[PDB]
Amino acid sequence: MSDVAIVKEGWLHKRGEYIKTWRPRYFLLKNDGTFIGYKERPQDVDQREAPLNNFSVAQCQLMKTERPRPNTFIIRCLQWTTVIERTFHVETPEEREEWTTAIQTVADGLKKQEE
Ligand SMILES: O=P(O)(O)Oc1ccc(OP(=O)(O)O)c(OP(=O)(O)O)c1OP(=O)(O)O
Ligand code: NA
Repeated sequence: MSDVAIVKEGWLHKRGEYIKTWRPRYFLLKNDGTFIGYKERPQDVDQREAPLNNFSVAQCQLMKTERPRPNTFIIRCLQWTTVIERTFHVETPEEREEWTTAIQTVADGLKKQEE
């Protein structure tokens, strides 16, 4: 049960892929590697069951950049059978570190869970 527990949550900007833009999103990282985003913080169970974005951070790559926006981090991960890169930015390097440290820790936990 605590496998589906929330490890970290908060606001961040998700980068456009083919369009230059930053979309505001509220993301929750769960202990089973699920990383889900919403346009606003989910108020209830129903709002939680309808995420706009949903990635798995198992075995991901975590990169940190300052261009074009400072405090940006990139995640290279597997969406089913396709490797994808998603880009996010937060307000401070302190929060970026909280996010990349939380993500890596979860990935390491899933691996060690192959126990
Ligand atoms: O695969 P995801 O990261 O879950 O979703 C994407 C992916 C690509 C999008 O196209 P783009 O507008 O960013 O070029 C894209 O933008 P779009 O579908 O909303 O036009 C995505 O949806 P979202 O960022 O608005 O939630
Ligand atoms: Na689009």
